[PDB]
Amino acid sequence: LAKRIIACLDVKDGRVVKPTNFENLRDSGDPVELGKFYSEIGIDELVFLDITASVEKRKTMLELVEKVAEQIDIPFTVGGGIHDFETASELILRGADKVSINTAAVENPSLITQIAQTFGSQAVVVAIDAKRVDGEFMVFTYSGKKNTGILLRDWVVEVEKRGAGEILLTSIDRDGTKSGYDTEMIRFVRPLTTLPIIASGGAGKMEHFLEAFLAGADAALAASVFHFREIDVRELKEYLKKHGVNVRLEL
Repeated sequence: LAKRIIACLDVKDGRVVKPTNFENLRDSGDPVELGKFYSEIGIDELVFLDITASVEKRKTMLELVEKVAEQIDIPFTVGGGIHDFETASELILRGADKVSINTAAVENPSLITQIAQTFGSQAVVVAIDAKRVDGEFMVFTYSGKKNTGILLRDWVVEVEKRGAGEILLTSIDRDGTKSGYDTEMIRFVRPLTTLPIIASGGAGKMEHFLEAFLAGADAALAASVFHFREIDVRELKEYLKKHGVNVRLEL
């Protein structure tokens, strides 16, 4: 499939938490205005990752989903502390195209199947945060803090068996840096699954996206490099097309 460029919007209390250099926007912290902007400059999909306190998280994420869905016409995923079927179902019914589950999927893998059978596998993204531990890629839950003891090579296979539609694969080893995506990890996972793999963590330069796609990623996710205009979406897509990557150009 043609590769996708995905913008990640970290949100809390209904607002974007990261700064941007988009001076043409009224309120860069409004996730709806910023998501609509990204959808108009060539981003293929959005991911919203919420870190609101649990007491207000449910209503905050539902309010976000409905306001985003009514203004944007590209697919979006919502995630961050989705712990059960009822929560995932409510977010999809409110307008989210896809939900991302991570900790809850590890602790109850059948949850993947329950959501996929109700709403289709396309509605289910399993986010996998992985790190090298003692010579093996290991799966971490709770925002990258808990070593589950589950090997990445086993979990990727299980996630597909359970009905996930996509894997959002973050390298804890590269996340927050601009050194490059973890192409070793992406290549390692690639033959273990037929599912789309979204590369996440490490983006710094246009060549990094090319390398991630040559490693087998189906999509590449980034945040601050887009927000700060360290990478321009149109320039990136033109660069990828010139180097032989099949990208979506319906800007």
